[PDB]
Amino acid sequence: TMKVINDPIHGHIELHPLLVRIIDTPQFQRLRYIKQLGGGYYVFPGASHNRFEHSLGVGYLAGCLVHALGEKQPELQISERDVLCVQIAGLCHDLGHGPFSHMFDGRFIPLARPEVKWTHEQGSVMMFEHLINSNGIKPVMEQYGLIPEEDICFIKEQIVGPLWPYKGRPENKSFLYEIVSNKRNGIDVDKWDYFARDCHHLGIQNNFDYKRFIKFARVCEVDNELRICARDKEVGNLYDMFHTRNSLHRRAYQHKVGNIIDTMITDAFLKADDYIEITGAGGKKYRISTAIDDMEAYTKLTDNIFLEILYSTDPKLKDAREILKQIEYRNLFKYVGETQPTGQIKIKREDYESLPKEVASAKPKVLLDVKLKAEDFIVDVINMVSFYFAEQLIRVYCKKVDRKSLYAARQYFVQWCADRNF
Amino acid sequence: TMKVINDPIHGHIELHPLLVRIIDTPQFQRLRYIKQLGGGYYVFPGASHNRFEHSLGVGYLAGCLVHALGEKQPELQISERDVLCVQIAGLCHDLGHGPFSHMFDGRFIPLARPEVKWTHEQGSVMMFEHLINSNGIKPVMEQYGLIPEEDICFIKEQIVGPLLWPYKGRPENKSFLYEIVSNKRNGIDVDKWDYFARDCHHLGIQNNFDYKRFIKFARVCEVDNELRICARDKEVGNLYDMFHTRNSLHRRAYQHKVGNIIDTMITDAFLKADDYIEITGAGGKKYRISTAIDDMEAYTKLTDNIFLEILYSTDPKLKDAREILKQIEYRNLFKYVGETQPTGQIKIKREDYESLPKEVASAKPKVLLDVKLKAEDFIVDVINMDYGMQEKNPIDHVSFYCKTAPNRAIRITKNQVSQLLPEKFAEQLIRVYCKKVDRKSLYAARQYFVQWCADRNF
Amino acid sequence: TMKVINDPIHGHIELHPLLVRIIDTPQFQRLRYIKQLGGGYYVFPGASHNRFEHSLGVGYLAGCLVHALGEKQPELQISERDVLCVQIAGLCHDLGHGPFSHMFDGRFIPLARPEVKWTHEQGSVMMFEHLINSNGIKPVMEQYGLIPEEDICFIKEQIVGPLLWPYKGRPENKSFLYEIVSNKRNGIDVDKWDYFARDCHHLGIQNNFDYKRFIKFARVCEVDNELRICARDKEVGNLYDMFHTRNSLHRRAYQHKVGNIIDTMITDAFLKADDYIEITGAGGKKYRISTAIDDMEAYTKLTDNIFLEILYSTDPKLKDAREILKQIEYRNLFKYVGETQPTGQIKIKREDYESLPKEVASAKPKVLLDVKLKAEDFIVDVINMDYGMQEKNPIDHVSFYCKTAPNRAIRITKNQVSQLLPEKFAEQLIRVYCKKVDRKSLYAARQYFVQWCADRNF
Amino acid sequence: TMKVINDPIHGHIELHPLLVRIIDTPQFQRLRYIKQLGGGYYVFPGASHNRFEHSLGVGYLAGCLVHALGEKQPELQISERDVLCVQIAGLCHDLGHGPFSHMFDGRFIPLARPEVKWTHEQGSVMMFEHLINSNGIKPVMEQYGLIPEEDICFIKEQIVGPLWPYKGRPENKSFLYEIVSNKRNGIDVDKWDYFARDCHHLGIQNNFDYKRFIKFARVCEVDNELRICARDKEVGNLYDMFHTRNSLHRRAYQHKVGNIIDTMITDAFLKADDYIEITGAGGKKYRISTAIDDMEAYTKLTDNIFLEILYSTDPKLKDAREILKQIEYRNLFKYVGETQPTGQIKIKREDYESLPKEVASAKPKVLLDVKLKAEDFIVDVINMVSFYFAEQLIRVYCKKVDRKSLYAARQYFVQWCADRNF
Ligand SMILES: Nc1nc2c(ncn2[C@@H]2O[C@H](COP(=O)(O)OP(=O)(O)OP(=O)(O)O)[C@@H](O)[C@H]2O)c(=O)[nH]1
Ligand SMILES: Nc1nc2c(ncn2[C@@H]2O[C@H](COP(=O)(O)OP(=O)(O)OP(=O)(O)O)[C@@H](O)[C@H]2O)c(=O)[nH]1
Ligand SMILES: Nc1nc2c(ncn2[C@@H]2O[C@H](COP(=O)(O)OP(=O)(O)OP(=O)(O)O)[C@@H](O)[C@H]2O)c(=O)[nH]1
Ligand SMILES: Nc1nc2c(ncn2[C@@H]2O[C@H](COP(=O)(O)OP(=O)(O)OP(=O)(O)O)[C@@H](O)[C@H]2O)c(=O)[nH]1
Ligand SMILES: Nc1ncnc2c1ncn2[C@H]1C[C@H](O)[C@@H](COP(=O)(O)OP(=O)(O)OP(=O)(O)O)O1
Ligand SMILES: Nc1ncnc2c1ncn2[C@H]1C[C@H](O)[C@@H](COP(=O)(O)OP(=O)(O)OP(=O)(O)O)O1
Ligand SMILES: Nc1ncnc2c1ncn2[C@H]1C[C@H](O)[C@@H](COP(=O)(O)OP(=O)(O)OP(=O)(O)O)O1
Ligand SMILES: Nc1ncnc2c1ncn2[C@H]1C[C@H](O)[C@@H](COP(=O)(O)OP(=O)(O)OP(=O)(O)O)O1
Ligand SMILES: Nc1ccn([C@H]2C[C@H](O)[C@@H](COP(=O)(O)OP(=O)(O)OP(=O)(O)O)O2)c(=O)n1
Ligand SMILES: [Fe+3]
Ligand SMILES: [Fe+3]
Ligand SMILES: [Fe+3]
Ligand SMILES: [Fe+3]
Ligand SMILES: [Mg+2]
Ligand SMILES: [Mg+2]
Ligand SMILES: [Mg+2]
Ligand SMILES: [Mg+2]
Ligand SMILES: [Mg+2]
Ligand SMILES: [Mg+2]
Ligand SMILES: [Mg+2]
Ligand SMILES: [Mg+2]
Repeated sequence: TMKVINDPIHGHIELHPLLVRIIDTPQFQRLRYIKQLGGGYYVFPGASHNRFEHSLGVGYLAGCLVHALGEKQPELQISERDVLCVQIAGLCHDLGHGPFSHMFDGRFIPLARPEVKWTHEQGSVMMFEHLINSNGIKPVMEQYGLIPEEDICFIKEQIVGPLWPYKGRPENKSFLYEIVSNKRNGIDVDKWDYFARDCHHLGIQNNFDYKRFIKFARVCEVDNELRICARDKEVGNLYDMFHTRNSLHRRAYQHKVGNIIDTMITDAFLKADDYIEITGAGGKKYRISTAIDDMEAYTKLTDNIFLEILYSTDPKLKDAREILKQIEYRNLFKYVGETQPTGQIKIKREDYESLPKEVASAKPKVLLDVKLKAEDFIVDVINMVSFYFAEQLIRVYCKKVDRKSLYAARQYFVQWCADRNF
Repeated sequence: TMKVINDPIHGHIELHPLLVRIIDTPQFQRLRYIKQLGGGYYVFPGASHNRFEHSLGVGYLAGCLVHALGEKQPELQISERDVLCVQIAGLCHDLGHGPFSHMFDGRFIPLARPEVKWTHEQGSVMMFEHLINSNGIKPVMEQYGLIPEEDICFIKEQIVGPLLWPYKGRPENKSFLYEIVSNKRNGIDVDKWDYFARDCHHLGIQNNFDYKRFIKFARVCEVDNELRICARDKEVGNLYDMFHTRNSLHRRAYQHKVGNIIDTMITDAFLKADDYIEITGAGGKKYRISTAIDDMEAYTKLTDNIFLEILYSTDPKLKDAREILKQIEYRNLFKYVGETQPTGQIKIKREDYESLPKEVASAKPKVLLDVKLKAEDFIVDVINMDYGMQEKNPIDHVSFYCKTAPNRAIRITKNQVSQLLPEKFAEQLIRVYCKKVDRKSLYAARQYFVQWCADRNF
Repeated sequence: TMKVINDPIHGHIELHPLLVRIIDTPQFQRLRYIKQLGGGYYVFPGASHNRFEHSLGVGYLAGCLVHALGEKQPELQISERDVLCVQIAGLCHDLGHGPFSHMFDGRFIPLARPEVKWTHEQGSVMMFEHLINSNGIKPVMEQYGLIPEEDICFIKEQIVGPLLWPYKGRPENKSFLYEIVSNKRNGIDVDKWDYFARDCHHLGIQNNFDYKRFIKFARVCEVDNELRICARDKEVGNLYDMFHTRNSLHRRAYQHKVGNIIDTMITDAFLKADDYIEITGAGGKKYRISTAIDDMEAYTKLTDNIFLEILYSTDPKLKDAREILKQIEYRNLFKYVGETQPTGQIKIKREDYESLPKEVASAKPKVLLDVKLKAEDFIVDVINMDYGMQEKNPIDHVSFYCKTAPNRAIRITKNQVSQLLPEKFAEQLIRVYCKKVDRKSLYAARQYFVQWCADRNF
Repeated sequence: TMKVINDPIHGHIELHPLLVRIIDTPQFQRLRYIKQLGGGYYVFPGASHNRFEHSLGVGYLAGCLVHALGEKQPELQISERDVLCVQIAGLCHDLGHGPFSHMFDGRFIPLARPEVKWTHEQGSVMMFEHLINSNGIKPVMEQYGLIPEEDICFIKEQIVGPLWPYKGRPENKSFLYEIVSNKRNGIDVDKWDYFARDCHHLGIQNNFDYKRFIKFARVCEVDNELRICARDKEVGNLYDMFHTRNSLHRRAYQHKVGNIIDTMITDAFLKADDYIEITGAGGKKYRISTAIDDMEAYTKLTDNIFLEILYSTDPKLKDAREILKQIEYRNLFKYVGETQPTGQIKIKREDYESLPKEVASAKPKVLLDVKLKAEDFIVDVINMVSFYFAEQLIRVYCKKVDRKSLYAARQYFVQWCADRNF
């Protein structure tokens, strides 16, 4: 029957039997062992939470918002079927996350397989489909009044993106396609849950109260179409929310130590590739960078690889183990410097691999006692309204920490940075 | 070279350079991968904190308390070396915890190697010895004014008991320093002041006890011809409320039925997965999970990783553990059959634990049952609840002082405070489960349990 | 049309237009000038809240509770009429409070007028009738589906109680509605759910009780032909916890000794200032401070302002009260001498407080002291701390239900929970204060106190 | 002896015996009956705190800050006398506020006594002088090592304004004058306590953390003047503080209903004056307006006067009694045009009482059969960096509420706006 679950951020959360049956599966339970902040744990010791609670809270918030909108305006004709669909769509919106959350799909894939464009939302939808097919959820959905043929496509459109290109639901229910994921302005339950959880656990003060926003929720006919909006006196609250997210990003998400630790972890993983085998269906052996193509082999791809490399004994993982130990002793790669936003031409996804080669290839005018190779430079790339903006940061890090190497490495930056017109 | 750390519970924790140097070692960083509550993460989804923060907070609290006590009475002759030694003893007091914190030393070792008695304090002592020996910390301790020869022994006696004033670390006029981190005369020490706040913040429960007020009214007097920490006579109710809050937390979170059953299943999986997992230690030797306690190098590589190591294995020999772990994933746990009224006559000893399932299986229900149950499909657990002194009153050993004569020690009995305090301070709970999960088995198990409980007159 | 108001403890409260119409009246707005804790503002500087927000919060809590109960079980036939009646009853339950809240009706009235019985509930009811009759609210109530001839009587009954099945406001199948604003059977309601949070927020003492969880597990079990709100069988510990927290708050903040002595001095100042303050009531009559409880028109002008009216006066007739309040303003308080440990007798009745100073004064100590103390210089205070039902276990009148059959109610004894529960639920306390402030007088008073306590075997 | 006092914001606080002796006097105890927010209580029911705890918190914060600053640099030669003097100054900074603490000196005095300038700092310093003179505290001050003649002057210069005009200390200890009341940019303990207490009570959350600022507090001799030089990485924290201040000011202090009630009660007091009489030294009698010239008469001036007017019985106070009855019945005045913001040109302080007459003198080009005298119109006047901005708003309010008057009142408003070029 109805299941009550505790949550430090929110209160007691009720779970529909369908959601309870969905959670109790290996595919969703796998989220217990993936970290919300990934590499930010080693810089904020008090941040050690996973995606399980994040998904639960996102689903709860989406359900609450949909129920409030439905009750406050009975003529929109929102049925419990839509409520179940939105809740299930908000529960399974992060199933595709790899190890260390954003670090995997942001920094490991491009340096491993440049010819495949992959974002974790496609992984999420594939994992959701595999879960539904394997666990036999469809009969239950039919039992509870949900139509699999339409509902599955509606959920898929809710998770990933697409004169109405959507086919899950008719155009008169447009607002339902923004509650979980909003592609137009960037306001939905998901960012609210990030803000709340990060502020609570990390230890930062907050400014945005989502309940006040929920109170003044109306579905107007703005833009010759149905659309969510905010009351005319909510400008201050909206700008406060924007300032809160910007402050969170600057204070936590872009810390020097977090990014450097992520960089060394990624280097260790890349060097350790082609030696760890994960068995999928039929005994097929996949590598770390090729396991996405098979979901059963991808399920066993969690944060355990870090410890598997760390405690490995075979001589084939010598360098990766060495790099992990370097991380452990708190003797990190030395920070070199930063360059103003690239500006004008933008760095493409598949350009990451070539960047270190160009820096080494640059020949500084001054004389350098020590010659640097293409493996001595690692570069980190960071990407930054009804009331009825982006930049790229590039950082360069050097493995060697000796005085001579830093001075020799510094000359490469000045010569290369000026040459590329940053 | 003084560092800073951020903690959600406390504010900014300040670290002496020697403490920072000690923190960055594998033996200490190993704590990042051990759950505080162990199996409680599978009931309270919001409880996923590690021992790293707990150790940091305990060290900070000990340092702050010793600093405050020294500043209150500048005649005690407290020096920098004393504060540093206290902080170090407070930072390395839980290094001996195995996977899933208390589950290991509470359920596995007594079942895997019943020939010896082992507690995590001894493991902490051995790991501290290994850390100091192998990480080359003695020269730095000498540099920073400490004397390793006596300081190491002082830290050891701080962590563990004395092993006629027996302590050989400090003179007799410094006996108040031995009741800050781990207090043996009573439970008043800076361990609870940390984990109470941490667990209440993470689990989702409020806390009733405040420690800053207690620190504001602390003094050292001459109880029994020795200097020991002394409290104010207007704080007896506060201490009783401290212990009541401890009991409430233990009864609400740490002793949950589902958490206990999950821990039992994990212990069973570990037992069935033993003799097949090999851990490399010193000299290339191979140790098992249970035997790894005999080597520090092999024990260092023992963390929570074993759960996933067994769960995602593919060897034919680890099927018996993978089945149980998958059953955990699918949430097909054991069923709760019933419970017995708490205590009243006698407390069951440890040696009698193994005989409970057979005894309950031997019960004969009056009404014939269409289902026959075996003696191996029953689980019986015993829980002990007390104030930390096994039927004694902990406050009896606390010395109070007045304001007219602050330098005098007095003792306050139980009848001089209130009439609403608990009469007893110890009890036992007995839980009975079953492995079969079909309705007929549940009915038969209920009949068996009721008959057994009525047989011995609980 | 619905108005939204902001309060700190809760979130945002929506007010029905009828509730807003009732609120904006002189009688209700009077509550803005009464302090909830009264004498506790001179010991806890941060407790300066009033009764207005307390009433608002109680109304909100009652509305939410009845809404949830109606939503969960649809076979009860709960309409908006009952919801509005309950909200009005919970919004107008503390209307009759006097200056300094409980101090007035606890000390001044029993002394000023010792020939009549008066509890603030009757005053609140009388203020309710006066408000409704004077402001012409009956037409507005009729406009919104209410029938005043019955809803008014139901609202009256919900506050005080009855004046077989005795009630008359609703039929016999709506009995559960009488256990939401103020419960008489055991004492679980929303009043001791709102002021807990408010007091613990303002004072600074953290709270442990959680009411949302209790609301989430509330049902009606139809116990003994009497539809009653019934909780779940696993919430016994939480109920004992809330009662323990209430006892802790009473022992900590409300029953502080300094606050009690300040209240006693304020009451003495009021008594000595009486017969010299005139308040004009209905028809042009003049009422004293003590007699104002007879004409509500004059009573509406009796607030905390009397303290400052006496304090800043200049009439020589008010020299005594002005002097006493000025001493209150210089912290020249009466001193504290001693405290007889909880008396091991049956009890001391209310009508026997007068003789205590005479008996303590008349005690002849074994030792002889030159200083003599008169019987008018001793102040004796008797304090009561219990669970709120005169040595009866409150949890004995609460009905629980199991998971398998939520429609069946059962009862639980004290032995089936734990052995650590308190043995007794009632006690007494006695404090003695000496008006004289010089050392010899207070020492003599302490000697007299100890000899007197020894005489009566405390 | 030492005294420990429990505060709901800053926690347990320890009080020096001298400060405890200072507290227990009528002059300091009168603060218990003066509300911090004044007339804003009727908008937010949860804001019912006084200035007593505010002053206590300010003193505690000043003591902690000075102690930490002295400890962190043993080369400053900070003595206990400086700490005691700073704490005393911080305990007697809001000692001059009258009823409601901002209505009086902000609006009431200019309307009744436009020929005299009177800020609340003058009241605070005068009351402090009277307190010390009449409570015999000078011997007590000398008992603990404080020189009365110099320390009293130092405290006076601390509360109010004076190549070194300050006389208490030489130029060496110049940084001591920017702790309790800062006038260059506006960072001080008083505003910290304002923000913390107001956010805690009203039910708002703030993003400022003063503990970090205290930790990173240092003094560097900028351009030959010792200042409180903070670090270079807390520009974000300073931005957070300023954002919190702006949000608080735009949310709580500048609420429309708060200001309408403020002006309403101020007019009630003005109509009630000339009939309320207060006694001072020698039996001399004073009114509300002229009480500011008599400290002993001032000490008996608190919010009791509001109820005195409300609960009066003499016929001569009928109008004020009716006005307060309107306040109680929520028969508020009309928000009748919200005159435009500043135009550089700023209204002089002493011309406030003339503006109501100006509006009635306008001649709008609309058919206004009804005649409205100036007596039925009311106006409100509003107001608005070391590392190691003003505008005035005008609002218009109408005593009458009849719809017929609404049309006529608006016509003068627009015409007066045109006439005044606002
Ligand atoms: N089902 C489930 N419960 C969880 C999970 N995580 C935390 N919980 C909590 O743990 C509790 C376990 O309850 P159940 O799984 O129902 O087990 P039980 O209550 O002993 O027996 P049943 O209710 O009959 O299944 C739930 O009430 C949840 O609040 C989870 O992932 N799945
Ligand atoms: N040393 C250390 N710091 C930690 C740890 N966990 C979190 N931190 C925080 O991470 C920050 C990074 O420390 P460092 O590695 O020394 O970085 P850094 O201070 O810029 O480098 P240095 O100036 O050379 O010391 C510290 O200031 C800590 O607050 C830990 O386990 N060890
Ligand atoms: N009526 C009323 N409002 C209060 C009270 N206490 C706080 N408030 C708040 O003060 C606000 C101002 O009240 P009003 O003067 O009625 O202004 P309003 O809310 O715009 O209502 P209208 O003027 O009738 O449109 C309300 O929104 C309430 O939330 C109170 O005791 N009575
Ligand atoms: N002195 C003083 N204490 C206050 C005030 N407000 C709250 N308190 C608290 O109330 C307590 C009263 O203590 P005291 O005034 O010292 O009286 P006492 O404790 O009964 O005995 P003495 O210390 O001899 O005066 C103090 O400890 C404060 O913590 C105040 O305005 N002045
Ligand atoms: N007193 C409590 N305070 C806070 N959280 C609690 C408390 N008791 C349990 N929780 C946690 C445990 C779960 O996460 C959730 C509620 O679970 P709980 O009520 O114990 O259900 P359960 O599965 O043990 O029993 P059942 O299904 O029989 O009601 O909140
Ligand atoms: N402004 C901030 N607000 C909250 N937490 C912060 C802030 N700045 C840093 N932290 C966190 C990060 C770390 O956990 C700890 C302090 O780290 P931080 O000050 O960034 O040190 P650092 O290693 O970058 O530099 P340094 O060695 O110069 O102190 O607190
Ligand atoms: N920024 C804020 N955040 C939260 N509560 C606020 C804020 N500003 C004001 N409040 C308070 C004021 C009221 O108590 C409640 C909301 O009232 P508010 O929306 O200002 O109504 P109002 O009477 O001014 O206008 P209206 O009738 O147009 O809604 O919350
Ligand atoms: N348990 C408590 N927790 C927090 N604050 C408390 C508690 N009890 C009292 N307080 C408040 C009351 C005062 O505001 C302040 C200190 O009071 P308290 O220590 O009781 O002094 P006191 O004057 O009654 O005692 P004494 O003079 O005997 O030391 O703390
Ligand atoms: N039966 C259990 C189960 C788990 N916990 C967890 C909760 C706490 O976070 C942690 C306590 O850590 P410590 O080892 O420092 O405290 P102890 O209880 O082991 O020592 P003490 O004898 O002082 O109580 O153990 C517990 O205390 N007891
Ligand atoms: Fe997400
Ligand atoms: Fe510990
Ligand atoms: Fe009440
Ligand atoms: Fe101030
Ligand atoms: Mg995502
Ligand atoms: Mg550094
Ligand atoms: Mg331990
Ligand atoms: Mg359950
Ligand atoms: Mg409004
Ligand atoms: Mg009452
Ligand atoms: Mg005291
Ligand atoms: Mg000021």
